[PDB]
Amino acid sequence: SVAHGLAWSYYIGYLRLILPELQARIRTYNQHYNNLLRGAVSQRLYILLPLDCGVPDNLSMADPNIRFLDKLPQQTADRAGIKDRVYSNSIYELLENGQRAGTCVLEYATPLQTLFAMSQYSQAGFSREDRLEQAKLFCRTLEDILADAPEQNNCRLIAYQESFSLSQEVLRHLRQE
Amino acid sequence: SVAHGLAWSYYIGYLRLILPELQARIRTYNQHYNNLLRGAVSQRLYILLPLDCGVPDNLSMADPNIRFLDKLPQQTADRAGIKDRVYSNSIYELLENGQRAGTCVLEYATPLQTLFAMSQYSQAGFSREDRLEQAKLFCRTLEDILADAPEQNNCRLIAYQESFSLSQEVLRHLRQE
Ligand SMILES: Nc1nc(=O)c2ncn([C@@H]3O[C@@H]4COP(=O)(O)O[C@H]5[C@@H](O)[C@H](n6cnc7c(N)ncnc76)O[C@@H]5COP(=O)(O)O[C@@H]3[C@@H]4O)c2[nH]1
Repeated sequence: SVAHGLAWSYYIGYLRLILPELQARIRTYNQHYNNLLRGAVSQRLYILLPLDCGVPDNLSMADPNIRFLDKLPQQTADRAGIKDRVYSNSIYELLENGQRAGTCVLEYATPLQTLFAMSQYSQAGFSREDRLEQAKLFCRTLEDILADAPEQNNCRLIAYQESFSLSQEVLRHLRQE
Repeated sequence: SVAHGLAWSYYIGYLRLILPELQARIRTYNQHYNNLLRGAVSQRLYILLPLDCGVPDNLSMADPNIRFLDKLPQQTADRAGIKDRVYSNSIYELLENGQRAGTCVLEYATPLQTLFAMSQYSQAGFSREDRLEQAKLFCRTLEDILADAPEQNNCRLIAYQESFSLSQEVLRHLRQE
C-alpha cells in the first residue's frame, strides 16, 4: 500500500539514521548552546501526526503557543551519492498561560505532506477518503515498526484528529516524562 | 502500491522543490566556485535508477571513473516544522581513458534504498520479487509524473539493469546534450 511504503521509508531513510544520534545532539545543545538560565531541551523527538494531513511548514501557524527557539547542531552523512547530506531539527518552546511550560524537539511527519499532495493532484488517482485511510495506516505501521526498532525511548508519536490546542496536546505527552 | 507512494513522495518532497532552483545554483557554482580553468558543470540533475536497488552511498564504489569533485551551494527551506532544512547536491567528474570527459550533478534516487531495505526486513513482508517489480513501477510512475511536471529539461533519469560501466552509462546521457 501507499502508506506501507511511506512508513518504511520514514523509518529506513530518517528515524533509523537520526534517532541513534539524537541523544548526543541534545546533550551537546543543553551543555554548550542552550541559554545558561533556561530549562534543558527534553530528550525525545516529538513527531506530530495530524490524520487530516494538514501540515503547515510553520508550527506557529498551527498554534501560536508553539514558538521556534533554536536548531540542534546538524547531523551530516554521505547518502546515496550525496556527500554530507544534512539532517537538521528544530527546538520549540511550548507556552501555557503565556509562560514557557516545555522545551522539545518537534516537527511534523513529512510523509503526511505527500499524502495531502497526492489527494490534490488528479494524476495521483488518490481521493480524500484514500488520504484519511492511508494516514491512519501510515501511523499504525510506523507504530508497529518502532515497537520493535532497536533505534527505543527516542521519540514520541503524537497522532490526533481535529477548541483544539496543539500545544496542549504536545504538553500532555511531554509531561508524561 | 508501494512504488506509487514512493514516486509521488520523491516528486512532491524533493524534485518539485529543488529542480526550479537547480539551474541558478549550477550557474552560481560555474561562475564563482568552479575552477577557473576547468569545464562548466553540466545543467541537469542526473538521477541513477539501478533496478536491482543496489545503492551504495559512495558512487566511487560503483565505478572508480566516477569521482567526487565538489558540492553545489546548498538550498534551504522551512519544511514541516524544520527551520532551514537543507537540500544539498554533489558534483562528479566522469573519467574516460583516465581523462575527464564530463562534469555533472549526480546521485542515486534514494527511494530505491527503501525498496532494498524493505526486501531485507522480515517485518516489511516484502520479497525480492516485490522489490524488482516495484523498482520498475517506481521508475515508470516517476517518468509519468515528470512528463507533465511544470518543474522541464531539469533532470535525466538513468535506469539500468546489471562488463557494465556506470560511468559510460552516464556519459552516454550527458553527451546527448
Ligand atoms: N522531517 C524530515 N527531515 C529530513 O531531513 C528527511 N529526510 C527524509 N525524510 C523523510 O524520510 C523518508 C525517507 O527519506 P528518503 O531520503 O529515502 O526520501 C526522500 C529523498 O529521496 C528525497 N529527498 C528529500 N530531501 C532530500 C534531500 N536533502 N537530499 C536528498 N534527497 C532528498 O525526497 C524523498 C522524500 O523526502 P521527504 O518528503 O522529506 O520525506 C522523507 C521520506 O518519507 C525527512 N523528514
